[PDB]
Amino acid sequence: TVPWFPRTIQELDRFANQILSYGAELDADHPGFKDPVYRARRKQFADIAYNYRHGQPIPRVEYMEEEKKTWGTVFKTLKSLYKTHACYEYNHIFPLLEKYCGFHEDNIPQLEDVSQFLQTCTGFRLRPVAGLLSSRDFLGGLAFRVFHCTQYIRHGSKPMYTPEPDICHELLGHVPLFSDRSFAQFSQEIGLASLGAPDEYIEKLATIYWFTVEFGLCKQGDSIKAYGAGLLSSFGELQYCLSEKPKLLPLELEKTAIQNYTVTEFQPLYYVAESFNDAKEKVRNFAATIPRPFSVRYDPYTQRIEVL
Amino acid sequence: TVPWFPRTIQELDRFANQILSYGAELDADHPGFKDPVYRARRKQFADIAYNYRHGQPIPRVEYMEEEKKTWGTVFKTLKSLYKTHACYEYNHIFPLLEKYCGFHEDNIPQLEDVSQFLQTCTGFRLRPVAGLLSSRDFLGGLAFRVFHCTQYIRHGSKPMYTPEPDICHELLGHVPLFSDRSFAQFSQEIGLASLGAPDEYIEKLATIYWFTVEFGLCKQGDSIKAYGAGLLSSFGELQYCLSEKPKLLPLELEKTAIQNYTVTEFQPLYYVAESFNDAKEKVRNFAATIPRPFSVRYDPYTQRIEVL
Ligand SMILES: C[C@H](O)[C@H](O)[C@H]1CNc2nc(N)[nH]c(=O)c2N1
Ligand SMILES: C[C@H](O)[C@H](O)[C@H]1CNc2nc(N)[nH]c(=O)c2N1
Ligand SMILES: CCCC[C@H](N)C(=O)O
Ligand SMILES: CCCC[C@H](N)C(=O)O
Ligand SMILES: [Fe+2]
Ligand SMILES: [Fe+2]
Repeated sequence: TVPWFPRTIQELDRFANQILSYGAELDADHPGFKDPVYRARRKQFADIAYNYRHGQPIPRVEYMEEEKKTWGTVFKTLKSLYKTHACYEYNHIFPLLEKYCGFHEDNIPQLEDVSQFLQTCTGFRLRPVAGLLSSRDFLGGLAFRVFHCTQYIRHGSKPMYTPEPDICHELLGHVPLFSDRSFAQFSQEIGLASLGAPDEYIEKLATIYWFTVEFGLCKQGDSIKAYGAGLLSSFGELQYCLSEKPKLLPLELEKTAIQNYTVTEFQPLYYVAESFNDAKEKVRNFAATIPRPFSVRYDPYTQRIEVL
Repeated sequence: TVPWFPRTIQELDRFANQILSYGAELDADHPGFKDPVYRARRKQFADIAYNYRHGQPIPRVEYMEEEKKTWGTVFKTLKSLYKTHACYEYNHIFPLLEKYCGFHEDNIPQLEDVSQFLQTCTGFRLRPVAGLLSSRDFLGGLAFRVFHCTQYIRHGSKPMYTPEPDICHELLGHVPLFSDRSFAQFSQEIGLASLGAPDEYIEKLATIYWFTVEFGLCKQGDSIKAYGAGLLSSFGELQYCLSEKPKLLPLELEKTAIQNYTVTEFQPLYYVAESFNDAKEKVRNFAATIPRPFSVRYDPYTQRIEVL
């Protein structure tokens, strides 16, 4: 039987409060989670996301000094690395975010402003959430060009890497490409294909998504660049992904989709795509093979799903 | 050379304040215009439209007793006539407007609520204007699914008919069909085809629009119904259009487009379409023949026109 899936933008609110994690709360390598002050902050951001409702303007927040320092450190360090580590597409968009969206080392962008910016770029919009959502829900959101974005920031003790999708990851890793017309359309396409699909196909898509959109590498001329949002938000893993430590393999969905991966440490293996465009094509083609007893059509004027 | 045309929703504001009229200010048959109290009211509604800007919420207004009585008289009388005079499509939608949009004889709908309603139905939205806009501008608006709507009401001395497109005409005549998916798409299509087109094609389209969308009649089974917004808002002309007085001719664009028409009195002649659907098809086909040194594509996610 077919699982329930949202058919309207307002319906996405149904699962908005269903949060998960990568299970690092007890990780001795990630002590930031045990920090009572840190937890108290997460609680504050969670409440905002819990009381939020579709359409509403995203509440502006006043970050603490620690959080501001973390952002600046992450920002300035990554900006330096992007010059030689990030793919062409990313580097061409980043300047625009800095000039028209307030992306600076001494300023944490407010989600409301980023959402307004994305809307004018590609119609994508932000939806604040307490934390990590399931792959089915997150992907479902993409169908309506909605990016469920966190608002809290990683613990200041380890800005180089965090397992969780904090604001740094959402803004520096995902937002840039969501502002691109082609990538935006690509994102919505796979999201549309996931609606009401069997979980065995959802998890498979999630794995493919992980090895491409999240931690993917691609050839650019005779060099290798990073385009995965998880690499682009971690100055620690960004250095590593192009070093001699990790293992590299050609991107092949049949193998990639069944490949194992870590969610609390640097990836031991990465898949290299012939090009950033070939990656999108490959993932798009697989998404179209996801079987289901029906077809879907999205009407942007009413923002509703049509089941055919 | 190609005339300027809006490429974004915000750009529509450029001509928003350019108002016209059907030149009845000196008509001895329409003395309501000379009424100083009436003029003072028009001035009030005009200022609201003049200070309005894209995106902004449409200001709510408090109508006077006279205006409320006029609406009730127009509403109750037309509702009675629709049962036997209005096309099937219209009568099927009207009930919904009454139940979900506040269309009642003892209540003049606020444009903000109507706009919100239309948006959920087909994505169409209202844009308050001081009065009659040129055909080029009005049609241009349709390209972005924007209906420039008046907010003032006809003079209470003659509720049966008015040359101007008052709120009664906008709400009772146009809104109903704009809430229909198929008609909405039809409207946007012709609007898209008008952008930057030579005026000789614009005026020709306007004439066709006048004899169909505004004062068109269509066969429904073995009977004849009215679907034109101008007939549906005038209980005076609604009675007349199906009487023995007017002259009827089969809808034929080649002749219709070059046919003369009045803008201050009941139409002496009407064109009958084989069906409400055939009318849409005919007008859509003609619109597609409008020549121009370029093609246009509308992106609903960014609400911008793409010149190809
Ligand atoms: C689809 C894939 O699982 C991806 O990693 C999703 C999972 N859930 C998420 N949840 C939130 N709030 N933010 C994200 O960026 C993601 N990433
Ligand atoms: C396109 C055709 O000219 C049509 O009659 C337009 C003209 N201008 C208009 N202007 C306003 N404000 N409202 C209308 O309904 C119309 N109708
Ligand atoms: C899926 C979230 C990945 C987050 C990434 N490890 C970072 O530190 O930004
Ligand atoms: C084009 C406006 C037509 C208005 C119509 N004559 C009416 O009285 O409602
Ligand atoms: Fe991510
Ligand atoms: Fe009209």
